[PDB]
Amino acid sequence: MLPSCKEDEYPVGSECCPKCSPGYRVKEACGELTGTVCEPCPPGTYIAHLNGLSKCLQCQMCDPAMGLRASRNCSRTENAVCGCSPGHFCIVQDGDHCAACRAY
Repeated sequence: MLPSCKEDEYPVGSECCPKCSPGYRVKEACGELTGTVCEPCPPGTYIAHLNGLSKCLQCQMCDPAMGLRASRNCSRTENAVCGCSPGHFCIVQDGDHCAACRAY
């Protein structure tokens, strides 16, 4: 009942178009003759939700110089999770994750 698109849709001026699935970003907006054209997030990026954006979100880096290993790798639909490399322990915890590890 509102001047607003459904949750599974996004606005392109006065139109509502269908969203890309997780893992995908908008290459071309929907029109009369075309559906929303979506491409796979570029390597390094993810989106976890339906979206109507043309860029993907930046994937977490787990820098081995900080004593980090990718605990979950980064996929097109999920962010990387970092843990300590084996034989390293956590030296700084930022909320629910470790930002650096030391050898021991």
